[PDB]
Amino acid sequence: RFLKVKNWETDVVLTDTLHLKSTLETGCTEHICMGSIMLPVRTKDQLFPLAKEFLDQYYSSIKRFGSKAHMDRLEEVNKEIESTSTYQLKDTELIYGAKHAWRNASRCVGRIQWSKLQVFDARDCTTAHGMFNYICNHVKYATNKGNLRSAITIFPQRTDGKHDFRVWNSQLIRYAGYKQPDGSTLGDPANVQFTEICIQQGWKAPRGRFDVLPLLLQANGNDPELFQIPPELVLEVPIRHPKFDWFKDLGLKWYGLPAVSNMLLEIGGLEFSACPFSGWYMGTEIGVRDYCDNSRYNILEEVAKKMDLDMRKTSSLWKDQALVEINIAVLYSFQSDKVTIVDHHSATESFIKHMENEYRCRGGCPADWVWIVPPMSGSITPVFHQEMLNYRLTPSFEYQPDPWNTHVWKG
Amino acid sequence: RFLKVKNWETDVVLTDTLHLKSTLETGCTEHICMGSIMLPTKDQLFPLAKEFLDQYYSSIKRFGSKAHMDRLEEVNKEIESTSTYQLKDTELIYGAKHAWRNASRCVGRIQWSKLQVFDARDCTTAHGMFNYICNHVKYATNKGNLRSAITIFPQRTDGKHDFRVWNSQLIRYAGYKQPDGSTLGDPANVQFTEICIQQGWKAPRGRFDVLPLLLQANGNDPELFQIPPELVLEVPIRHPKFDWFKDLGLKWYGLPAVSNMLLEIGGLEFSACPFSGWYMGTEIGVRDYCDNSRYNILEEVAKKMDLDMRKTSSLWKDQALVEINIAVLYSFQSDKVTIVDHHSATESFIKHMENEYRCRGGCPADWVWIVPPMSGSITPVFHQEMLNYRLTPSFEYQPDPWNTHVW
Ligand code: HEM
Ligand code: HEM
Ligand SMILES: CNCCN(C)c1cc(F)cc(CCc2cc(C)cc(N)n2)c1
Ligand SMILES: CNCCN(C)c1cc(F)cc(CCc2cc(C)cc(N)n2)c1
Ligand SMILES: C[C@H](O)[C@H](O)[C@H]1CNc2nc(N)[nH]c(=O)c2N1
Ligand SMILES: C[C@H](O)[C@H](O)[C@H]1CNc2nc(N)[nH]c(=O)c2N1
Ligand SMILES: [Zn+2]
Repeated sequence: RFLKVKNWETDVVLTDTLHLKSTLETGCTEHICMGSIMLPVRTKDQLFPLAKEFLDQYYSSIKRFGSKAHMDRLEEVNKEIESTSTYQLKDTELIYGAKHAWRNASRCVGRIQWSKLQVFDARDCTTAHGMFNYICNHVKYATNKGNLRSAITIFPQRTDGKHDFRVWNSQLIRYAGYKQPDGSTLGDPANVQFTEICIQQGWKAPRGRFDVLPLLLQANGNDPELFQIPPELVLEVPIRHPKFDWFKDLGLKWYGLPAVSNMLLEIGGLEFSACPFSGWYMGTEIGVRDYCDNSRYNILEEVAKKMDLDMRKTSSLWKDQALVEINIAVLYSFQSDKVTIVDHHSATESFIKHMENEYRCRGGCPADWVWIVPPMSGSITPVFHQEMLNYRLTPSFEYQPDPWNTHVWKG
Repeated sequence: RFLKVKNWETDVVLTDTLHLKSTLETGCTEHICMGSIMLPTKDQLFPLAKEFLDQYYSSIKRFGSKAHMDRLEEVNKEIESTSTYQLKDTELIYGAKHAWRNASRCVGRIQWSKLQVFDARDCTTAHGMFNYICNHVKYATNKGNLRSAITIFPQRTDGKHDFRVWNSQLIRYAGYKQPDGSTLGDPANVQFTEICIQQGWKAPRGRFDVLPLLLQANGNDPELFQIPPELVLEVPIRHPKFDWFKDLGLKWYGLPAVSNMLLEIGGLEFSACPFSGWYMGTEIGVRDYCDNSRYNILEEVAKKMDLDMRKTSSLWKDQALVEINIAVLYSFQSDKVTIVDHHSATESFIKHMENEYRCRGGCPADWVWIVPPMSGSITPVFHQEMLNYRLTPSFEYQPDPWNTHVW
């Protein structure tokens, strides 16, 4: 069965056959749509189909489907599962897997870049100090003095679920938040809980508005340990505005390297619970969400006040006005310092091109509209007008519980 | 199967029980979400009637009463007999208000119960439809102090005698192709406009000509009527800061009034049920004015503002967008024509959603449509999880009549 999607701005219709390869479920039924819900130990049994299906895809992509090399590899993984109950990926398969999990990531607007991903294999890693070393090398390599490069670092896979590698940080670089006794928050409210764990674990917190958090690293199911990323490895951009000279006096900066460290990468049924990956920012992630969400830095009022907008009624659009100026400021600061960044016009347009190309070459492109459409100026971007089909392909990135919720402490 | 929704901005969690009364299907399955797709006999009729009368008599606390039973009884008699049935006024009104209450794409539902319902089931000809429509327009406009209304024409019978308003809205601007190959007026109406020309409208060929109504009674061929111009309240668009704004020559109409939808109540279908409320400013300033396939004035505005249009990354589009939208709200406000901004309207929808959770056990909502087309994440609805599902009574899409009308 074929499925059509239409662009209501251009009238282009595409046809999706790829959804036919979909495995995991959506959360939706014929009776309820769960499309705006934020979040909607494995045996030998389930594992062989999952391996087989992955290796069939791998071998197709390399035009070697059904070859002797293909059959020997199935054969080999098969024996390895039965006798050891898991199996090891070849390097080539890990690389292909990691790229595909990004390619398959339906909430990711930046997927046009999926095939240029630097894969760092850290499956020989055994300790938290070794993890720190790997993560430093990833940061320096991805940062590349501002000319950002996509990378991912892959730590050993889950075995019995009692020996998991985890990066406790949600991103490798992120600012501390501190709840004050008066109930206000200093720094980033989104990281208060994690900041507190760090403090409990022994971090001496500077207690400023922009303190880079220590890495908190768990190897092999052991208690996690703290490490401070060398500051010279943390590229930051002071935020100023091309026309408003008081803008710099707001005291804003952000880091250059967006690097998600809390997701789980699934490849042929194997689970990589620590697999930090990084790209570069779209400007609105910082300018709209990080700065202007109410539950984040929330600078809208102070910006609008300095701009002396009429703030007595919402229908002045003072919020919307301050919002644009802040986003101009973020993109200007990053460009001026030569740190890679993309605005939401350029990103979404590239994404529409990527998506059409995917339909032509691949039979589809799973996409989550709720997430792809940017958080300002929705309908003046070509994705707002694009119908999308959301389904789940593997390899994939998945959510996993926060480790402080599940970790069995040793002491 | 008892479902939670969370607001990620405020941590408020609501439990939804109402979805377990979902009738119709979503287009979604466990394998594929179709959340972003624009459009995904005697036997049938009696359950539909019963399910409807059950909620009605429940709403007035006479569930299981003699009057409830008698009524189910009577409607049963009438279906077996006449193969259809007729709503009591009281049912009709409850039905219409509930179709709006159930509209998962409508951000404006906090108003749902203050809807003035005009019963036009006695209407028989197109002139009659024109009269009813003019009264609806004048009533809802109310010299700028707008009031919600719907006017309900007779229900479908054998589908050969449908009433339909051919216009998509009661009030819209015409659309014409040039030798130029560009488009004069509103490109979204080019086709309807030529049906008007080809049915005989003398078009003035301007940028903002209010189209005529094309009314179809009892399955006959539709007829043209012009709305008395004095009933069409329009607003010249100026900016409170930019004096040149006014010379763009923009105006819009005060009355948003959708006329192409099918209203379904207890199985019965009202194929002509024009309804109206008042605009949220982004509809005109973001969609009408800035969509590429609409009036698409972003470029001209940014030019007048002398923004750097060299690089997408100056955000000149975003800048001109805010200004266009400030000007819509300002103009409507200045002329005292009811309008709501996206901040105000979404904040009110969150309040409604909470009332519905508390008093009804849920509120079907379509996030894709509820979040405004600008400044999404600065409105509280962006951070609100919504469950989308289909309750009846409902408004439904229906095929454009020119594709269906045997002339
Ligand atoms: C190259 C630059 C990239 C850009 C501009 C980009 C853009 C984005 C943005 C804006 C989001 C939504 C973020 C949010 O609002 O929370 C996102 C989601 C995501 N991206 Fe990217 N992305 C990039 C690279 C990558 C890379 C390298 C990967 C993995 C290798 C990746 C995988 C994902 C995934 C898995 C999600 C969804 C996360 C979830 O479900 O929460 N992206 N992308
Ligand atoms: C009081 C002012 C109202 C406001 C501000 C309002 C707001 C909106 C908006 C912004 C939309 C989406 C429209 C679009 O983007 O094309 C919408 C959809 C809708 N509203 Fe309203 N609404 C109002 C009154 C009404 C009334 C009176 C009814 C019916 C009695 C109604 C039923 C609907 C329906 C059925 C839809 C979605 C139709 C579709 O699937 O396209 N609304 N509402
Ligand atoms: C609940 N979701 C919030 C945290 N999270 C799990 C997350 C995951 C991503 F893959 C991506 C992001 C966004 C950060 C990011 C990550 C990358 C790799 C590129 C880019 N431009 N931005 C967040
Ligand atoms: C692409 N959209 C499909 C067009 N369409 C059928 C439509 C239906 C509505 F209920 C409402 C609207 C929007 C117009 C409107 C209608 C009403 C009644 C109030 C209001 N503020 N705005 C369109
Ligand atoms: C409730 C809702 O799904 C949630 O706010 C989503 C909406 N869309 C999003 N889109 C992006 N890219 N990132 C987000 O965090 C969210 N949050
Ligand atoms: C493809 C997508 O479903 C389509 O563009 C939708 C998006 N959200 C919308 N939201 C509203 N309120 N009105 C619309 O016309 C649309 N269009
Ligand atoms: Zn869905």
